[PDB]
Amino acid sequence: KEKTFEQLHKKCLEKKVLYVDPEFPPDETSLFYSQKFPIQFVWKRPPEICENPRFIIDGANRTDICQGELGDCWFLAAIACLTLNQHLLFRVIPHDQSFIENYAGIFHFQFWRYGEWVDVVIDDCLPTYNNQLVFTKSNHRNEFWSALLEKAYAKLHGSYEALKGGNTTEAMEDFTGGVAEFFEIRDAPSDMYKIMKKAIERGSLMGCSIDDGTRMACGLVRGHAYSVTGLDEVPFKGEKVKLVRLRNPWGQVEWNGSWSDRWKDWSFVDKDEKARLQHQVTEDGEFWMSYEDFIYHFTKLEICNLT
Ligand SMILES: [Ca+2]
Ligand SMILES: [Ca+2]
Repeated sequence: KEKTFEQLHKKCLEKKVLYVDPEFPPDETSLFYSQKFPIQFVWKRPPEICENPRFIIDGANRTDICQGELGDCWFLAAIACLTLNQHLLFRVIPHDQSFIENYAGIFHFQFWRYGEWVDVVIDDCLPTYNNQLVFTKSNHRNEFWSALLEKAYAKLHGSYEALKGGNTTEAMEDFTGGVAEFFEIRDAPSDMYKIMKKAIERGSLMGCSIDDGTRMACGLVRGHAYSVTGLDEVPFKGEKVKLVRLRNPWGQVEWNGSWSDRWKDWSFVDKDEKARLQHQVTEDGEFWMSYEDFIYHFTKLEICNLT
């Protein structure tokens, strides 16, 4: 108890044993405090789940974040935003971690808490059912960085259940130590597109949501956070059209209106722009929409400005 990551790992390696966390053990206490999850979960380490597990494959990026049967929409919308700033990402995720080298069933991450970087140590046991992850997972079957990161943040809040509610800005600050700002869309001035654009390039993280006071006909989900991942202008039919790119951390459901993946007027654009906008018909959870529709549908915009 109360020992550093550094030592603890070395200890486990020399005793040739896999770490088990005393303070956040693989049982029902770490899962919930009040309400029980109905299906009985099995705890399993990633080597027990698949043949060749890996920490990170071909970069830690936003496609590695897919929500499970947990309602931590806010947290993921922030991790996804964070992968848009790689150098910032490596402060949170120590990069020298592996399943093929010096593996001792122990991993660790860093969060910004009360004005300082703090380290979190965890065992690699993860909740599963039918030998597959129940909570956040990567879209690549062998990636476990995101599943582990979630677990660490769950420990920080005492349980997985404790994540069920929250605001994205809380996670953004926990990853950056920056200062959060909110805009209510109507009270946002006319130059908001420009404000968003300045924020993105500065490397600041941006989330948004549609107030709760597919889910909607139009492909959007209410009271569920989205990551803002791009802003651009395209010349279309002789006029320049302002666009906004968003990502649903569900990675499964997107906007079906104008500028969506399967929109037919994509035909009136040149390869360059399309290539530049990385346009792809992929049910990845990411999509473009017009600035006008964005402002029309969304009600809250949050920015965490870097410190
Ligand atoms: Ca990846
Ligand atoms: Ca897509």
